[PDB]
Amino acid sequence: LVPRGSHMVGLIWAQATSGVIGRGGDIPWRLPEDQAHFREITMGHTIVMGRRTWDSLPAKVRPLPGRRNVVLSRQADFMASGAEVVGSLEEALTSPETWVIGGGQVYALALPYATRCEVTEVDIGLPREAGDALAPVLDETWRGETGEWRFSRSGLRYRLYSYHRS
Ligand SMILES: NC(=O)c1ccc[n+]([C@@H]2O[C@H](COP(=O)([O-])OP(=O)(O)OC[C@H]3O[C@@H](n4cnc5c(N)ncnc54)[C@H](OP(=O)(O)O)[C@@H]3O)[C@@H](O)[C@H]2O)c1
Ligand SMILES: CCc1nc(N)nc(N)c1OCCCOc1ccccc1CCS(=O)(=O)NC(C)=O
Repeated sequence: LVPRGSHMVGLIWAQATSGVIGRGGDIPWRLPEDQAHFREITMGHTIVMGRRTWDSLPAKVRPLPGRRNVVLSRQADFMASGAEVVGSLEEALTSPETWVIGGGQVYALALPYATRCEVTEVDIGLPREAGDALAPVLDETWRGETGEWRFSRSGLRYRLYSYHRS
C-alpha cells in the first residue's frame, strides 16, 4: 500500500491496560500470541529500537531475525552484533517502511512522524510505578479499529488495536 518514494513510520507495542510496557528491563508478562503478531507485522522490514530495548531482547533473538535491526544510541562504541547503531532518528528512518519497536523513549521520539500504530492491549492490571516504561499517548488525530478480547493459551486476555492517521 506504500509507494516506494514515501516514508511510512509505524509504531508497534504491547501494553497493560495502565499503559505499562516495560519494567525492570523486561516486559512484565508472557504472551506468545503477541510475539507471533509482532513477528507477522515486522518480518522483512527495517525495525528501529532504543539501546535499552536491544539490551532487553532475549539472546535467542538478538538481533531479531529476518529484520534489519537498527539500534538508536548515543554511545559511539556500543556493541550490537548483527545490528547497526545510529546516533540519530534521521539515519534510522531512511526506509520506505519502518517499524519502531520500542521502548518508551523511542516511541516518544518517533510518534510525531508515525501514521500507523499496532497496539496489543494485555488485560493485566499492572499499576504504573516509578521507573516504568510507558506507552505513548495517542491524541484525537488517531483513529482505527478495536478487536475483540481473546484468551491466550494461559487464560491471559488480550486484544488488538490497529490505529492510523493522515
Ligand atoms: N511492551 C512492548 O511492546 C515493549 C517493546 C519494547 C521495549 N519494551 C520494554 O521498554 C523498556 C525499554 O524502554 P526505555 O524507554 O527504558 O529505553 P529505549 O527507548 O528502548 O532506549 C533508550 C536508549 O535509546 C538511546 N536514545 C534515546 N533517545 C535517543 C536519541 N534521540 N538519539 C540517540 N539515542 C537515543 C539512548 O541509548 P544510550 O543510553 O545507549 O545512549 C537511550 O538510553 C524495557 O523494559 C523493554 O523491555 C517493551
Ligand atoms: C513481543 C513483544 C512486543 N510486542 C509488540 N506487540 N510490540 C513490540 N514492540 C514488542 O516488543 C518487541 C521486542 C521484544 O521482542 C520479544 C521479546 C520477548 C520474546 C519475543 C520477542 C519477539 C521475538 S519475534 O516473535 O519478533 N521473532 C522470533 C524469531 O521469535
